[PDB]
Amino acid sequence: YTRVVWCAVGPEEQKKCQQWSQQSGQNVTCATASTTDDCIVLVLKGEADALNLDGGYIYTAGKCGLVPVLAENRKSSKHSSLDCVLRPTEGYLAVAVVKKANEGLTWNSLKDKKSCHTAVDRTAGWNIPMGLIVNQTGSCAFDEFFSQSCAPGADPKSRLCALCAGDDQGLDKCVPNSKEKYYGYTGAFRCLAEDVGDVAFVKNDTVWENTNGESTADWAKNLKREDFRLLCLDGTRKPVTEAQSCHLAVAPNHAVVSRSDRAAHVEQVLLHQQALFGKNGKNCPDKFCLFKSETKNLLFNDNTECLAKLGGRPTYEEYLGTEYVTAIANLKKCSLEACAF
Ligand SMILES: *[C@@H]1O[C@H](CO)[C@@H](O[C@@H]2O[C@H](CO)[C@@H](O[C@H]3O[C@H](CO)[C@@H](O[C@@H]4O[C@H](CO)[C@@H](O[C@H]5O[C@H](CO)[C@@H](O[C@@H]6O[C@H](CO)[C@@H](O)[C@H](O)[C@@H]6O)[C@H](O)[C@@H]5O)[C@H](O)[C@@H]4O)[C@H](O)[C@@H]3O)[C@H](O)[C@H]2NC(C)=O)[C@H](O)[C@H]1NC(C)=O
Ligand SMILES: *[C@@H]1O[C@H](CO)[C@@H](O[C@@H]2O[C@H](CO)[C@@H](O[C@@H]3O[C@H](CO[C@@H]4O[C@H](CO)[C@@H](O)[C@H](O)[C@@H]4O)[C@@H](O[C@H]4O[C@H](CO)[C@@H](O)[C@H](O)[C@@H]4O)[C@H](O)[C@@H]3O)[C@H](O)[C@H]2NC(C)=O)[C@H](O)[C@H]1NC(C)=O
Ligand SMILES: *[C@@H]1O[C@H](CO)[C@@H](O[C@@H]2O[C@H](CO)[C@@H](O)[C@H](O)[C@H]2NC(C)=O)[C@H](O)[C@H]1NC(C)=O
Ligand SMILES: C[C@@H]1O[C@@H](O)[C@H](O)[C@H](O)[C@H]1O
Ligand SMILES: [Fe+3]
Ligand SMILES: [Zn+2]
Ligand SMILES: [Zn+2]
Repeated sequence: YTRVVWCAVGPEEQKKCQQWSQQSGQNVTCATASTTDDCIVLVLKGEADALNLDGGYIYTAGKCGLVPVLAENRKSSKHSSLDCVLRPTEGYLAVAVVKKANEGLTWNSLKDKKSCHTAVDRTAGWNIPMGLIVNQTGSCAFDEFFSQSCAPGADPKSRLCALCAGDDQGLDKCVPNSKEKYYGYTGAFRCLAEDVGDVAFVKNDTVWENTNGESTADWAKNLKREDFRLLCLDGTRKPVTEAQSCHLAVAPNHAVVSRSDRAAHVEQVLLHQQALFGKNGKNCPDKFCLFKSETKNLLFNDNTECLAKLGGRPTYEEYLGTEYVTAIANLKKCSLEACAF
């Protein structure tokens, strides 16, 4: 009744979820699926209650009647007066990132280069950059723009998966879960850093979190911010310090979603879980921390300070905003109102 079933995507989220479940005295239990879409289907059936979604997936889920419940909020320099839970969310910066050493690569010379995407259907990794590229090219053949990519969730035999690596054993090439080596923000940035691709479509925060000693992960140990450049829409290249003047869009924060009839109960439970396991929680450093997973963004983004109440009790369309929503609608007309399942 007052027990919430979390949906985990893939085996590593399942493991973190199992630890959370144990620590919460089974106030939270876990269902697992191989993809985010499969998790949304579990929620629709009533077999799971909730999961934290990227903006692009909130759009999929919303068309099926799921609703935003609480949003990730990270640290801000403005609005510092208000408590984290009550503070408005700011949104993250979607950016395109290249190596400094790859000279003369600009936004206007991306055609036939190698790209690294978080996953198909995601905001910074897919919807924003491909929407821009479709508009600019006047063509829906975005699968022929780049010579080779890693875009988890695309056909494994296509060029959109050519650069994906799969797991330790080479299995699960291009699956949109953290088994794929180049999945997610961190995976797409790794694909760039290892020089598999020429450009990575990620958010501003990923670059900072994985450079200048901020990670310690073996591939990121020695990465320096100065070795990277952002691509701006005016054809220039800028240091990573200038993302406020050199980004592709501001994205709505990742948010917990649930079935409408469950929303109120999911919200109550999660507010109490973060008091126990969130940033300054009673049990975090000691027993368990909800918002940590060694740079791997499992369940929630590691930079999350708290989950925030929404206010204006927004629908999915209001939460995402009219800007972003019409961008996805236009791109989706390349690949009609209804749930996708
Ligand atoms: C791209 O992504 C990166 C990564 O996410 C991001 O950089 C991070 O941004 C955070 C800032 O928003 C960084 O700050 C945090 O970490 C520092 C560690 O050094 C901590 O140190 C202090 O924290 C205190 C308390 O919060 C700060 O004091 C606050 O209060 C004062 C009141 O006087 C205010 O200062 C003012 O700030 C304004 C606006 O910036 C400035 O113009 C004024 O001149 C004035 O000085 C302000 O409210 C302060 O926050 C104190 O100043 C220190 O910050 C904190 O805990 C802090 O929260 C975080 O470290 C960054 N991460 C990393 C890894 O580098 C980028 O911002 C992002 N870029 C874009 C464009 O979004
Ligand atoms: C790829 O290209 C496509 C096609 O161009 C883009 O889709 C278009 O995006 C436009 C920008 O979002 C969009 O423009 C319209 O803008 C109006 C006005 O926006 C207003 O903002 C005001 C803030 O000052 C605010 O006061 C207003 O309330 C309002 O929000 C929006 O309203 C119009 O629509 C009404 C339709 O009946 C009309 O009555 C009214 O007078 C306005 O004209 C409107 O919703 C819309 O956002 C445009 O509609 C989109 N075009 C098409 C054909 O769909 C994508 O964004 C591009 N992709 C990317 C990633 O950039
Ligand atoms: C699991 O959830 C329960 C229910 O919310 C928590 O126990 C409740 O504690 C509150 C006050 O803190 C009481 O008002 C309720 O009576 C309790 N519920 C019942 C029926 O036991 C409990 O703290 C949670 N446990 C953990 C570790 O998260
Ligand atoms: C936290 C939440 O975030 C967005 O939905 C809006 O900016 C809104 O104003 C705020 O309440
Ligand atoms: Fe995202
Ligand atoms: Zn902007
Ligand atoms: Zn409303």
